[PDB]
Amino acid sequence: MIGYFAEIDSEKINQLLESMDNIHDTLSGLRRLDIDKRWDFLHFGLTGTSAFDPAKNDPLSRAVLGEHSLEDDGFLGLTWNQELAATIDRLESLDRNELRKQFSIKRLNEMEIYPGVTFSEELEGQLFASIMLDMEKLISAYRRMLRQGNHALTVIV
Repeated sequence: MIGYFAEIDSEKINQLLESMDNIHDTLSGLRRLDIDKRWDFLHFGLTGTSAFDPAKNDPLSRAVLGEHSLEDDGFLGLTWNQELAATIDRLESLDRNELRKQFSIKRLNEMEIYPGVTFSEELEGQLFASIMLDMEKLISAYRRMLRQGNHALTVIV
């Protein structure tokens, strides 16, 4: 289960919605930020929960999974161009020190965040830093999509 955030324009998303088995073909031609199997680390780092069990009405969960859950055999989420500015502002507003304070490698190991492997507790700082790097890559992707008039698709499958 790899995760990526794709950029889709209006004509293509409407075409997609007018029609997620073989989603990797309809999206095959779209630009994407691919974060391999680190998508749940990212979800956890921003929300304290797994994407497999998010808190109800969690805007930060939606910041990663998308404003709209089109599917959930792998997630497919959508965030309209009209919704990206808010998502971007939400992520840029986060206090990094705050996120770090909340991040616990012990909680991550216990909650069995995907892929479900344990980490030495000595890697807490490094893992967190790695997550912040993915968050920064996502922010840059969203900003590009917003500025170009496109929409975002979170694909996890």
